[PDB]
Amino acid sequence: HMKERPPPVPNPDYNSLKKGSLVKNLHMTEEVIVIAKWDYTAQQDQELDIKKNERLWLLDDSKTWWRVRNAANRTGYVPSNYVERK
Repeated sequence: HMKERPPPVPNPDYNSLKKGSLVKNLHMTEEVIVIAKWDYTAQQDQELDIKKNERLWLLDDSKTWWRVRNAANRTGYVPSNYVERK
């Protein structure tokens, strides 16, 4: 009938149009950390692959999607629905 799994991404709004923007050039002061409730797979190039119980450095969490950084100094996007700070 139907497998047992959570709903899809919370309507992602990081890209849709053909023309890109890219305006990264601002300072940020904060020391927060989030925790991925489960593991996810990088659906796009802007998104990041998170693991279960995986923690990262919270960068900017304003919209449905939050941005964090791993120990690899890498930064990506992830659905706040699959993540939960502690």
